[PDB]
Amino acid sequence: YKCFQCPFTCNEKSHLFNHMKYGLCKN
Ligand SMILES: [Zn+2]
Repeated sequence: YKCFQCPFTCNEKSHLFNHMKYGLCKN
């Protein structure tokens, strides 16, 4: 997916959520 919080992308949203919820990059 796509993440503006920090240059990050993944195979699917489920990972974006995890990436957003993991606190790796908060906005
Ligand atoms: Zn991000």
